[PDB]
Amino acid sequence: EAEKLLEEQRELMKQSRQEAQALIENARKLAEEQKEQIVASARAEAERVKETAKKE
Repeated sequence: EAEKLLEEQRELMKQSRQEAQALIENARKLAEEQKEQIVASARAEAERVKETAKKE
């Protein structure tokens, strides 16, 4: 029984490791998207400021 538990634990550990690598990869992707959005938002603000200055 102990030996079986060990095999399952090893398999479980492998699955967990795969998920973690996958989780990290997903986070990297999500983080890139947030940065892109913030950058886009910043660009928009700059554009608005420029337009405002011209109008003034």
